[PDB]
Amino acid sequence: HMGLRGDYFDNIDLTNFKLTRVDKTIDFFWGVNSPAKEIRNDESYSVRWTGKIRPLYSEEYTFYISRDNGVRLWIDNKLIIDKWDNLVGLEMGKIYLEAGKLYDIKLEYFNNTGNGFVKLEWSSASTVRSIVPTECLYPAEPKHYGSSIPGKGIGLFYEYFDEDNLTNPKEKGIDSVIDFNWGVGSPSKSINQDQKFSVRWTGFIQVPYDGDYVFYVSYDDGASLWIDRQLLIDKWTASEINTAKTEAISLKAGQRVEVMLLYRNTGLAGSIRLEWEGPGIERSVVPQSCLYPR
Ligand SMILES: [Ca+2]
Ligand SMILES: [Ca+2]
Ligand SMILES: [Ca+2]
Ligand SMILES: [Ca+2]
Repeated sequence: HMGLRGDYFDNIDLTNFKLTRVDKTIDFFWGVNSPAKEIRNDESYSVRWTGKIRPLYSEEYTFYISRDNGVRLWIDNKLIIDKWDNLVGLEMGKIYLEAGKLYDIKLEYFNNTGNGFVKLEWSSASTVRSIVPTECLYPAEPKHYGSSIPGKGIGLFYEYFDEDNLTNPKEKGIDSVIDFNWGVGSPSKSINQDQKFSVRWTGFIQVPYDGDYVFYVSYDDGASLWIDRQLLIDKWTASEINTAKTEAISLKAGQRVEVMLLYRNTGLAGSIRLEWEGPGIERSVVPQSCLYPR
């Protein structure tokens, strides 16, 4: 097989996996739209490509990247282009390689609003500058993503607001999990891209195992968490990047815990994650399987 394995993530930071596929070459121009139907069309996404690269010659290779936005490129486990930033780069790194030998390649990429593109070229004394071609790329095996916790959940209900104070609603729906890092983007193109917006998630968490749980909310820059109509985390005006947690709560398998999670961005970047720890559950995003909208 030819190409590299692309793992596509719904956030700017290589979190919240939505799709793996084999891409024949790294040569993408996405405009302001998503790379794939599985990735929310909100202008905040990221990709990791992994596999092997086979040069034809025993020569110093130059790798060229065109990027919007950030890229990191490792060849033979050496980071040769380290450009994980919000600029637009039209980037080089050099490395000596041996003819016919297979080398590791890893390329990480993000889009943080606006246009998204990434193109990988190479040259050497005997290699005319070109897109790195498919016949020189071999895809990695898929890495598994996703929780082992079973259950019939489908997500929480969401309401997206154009103001930072839970007003001017623009969209509603279901979010599979609460694991978001939009950078300076909004949760949907229906929400103006001004870094001042808010979200209400509602529904129920159905508990998988008898024992004690702690909920963690990591936010930029305000959040409040209601559990069974008790306000357990009151950080609405915290205007900071931080994490907060509940006390331990004894819960039973099958118990339905009513949840209301309020979130806001008031400027610059925005992110929010709902995690838990529990019996047999290391601190981790509360999974879709345990989230219900009603
Ligand atoms: Ca996104
Ligand atoms: Ca961009
Ligand atoms: Ca706004
Ligand atoms: Ca912020």
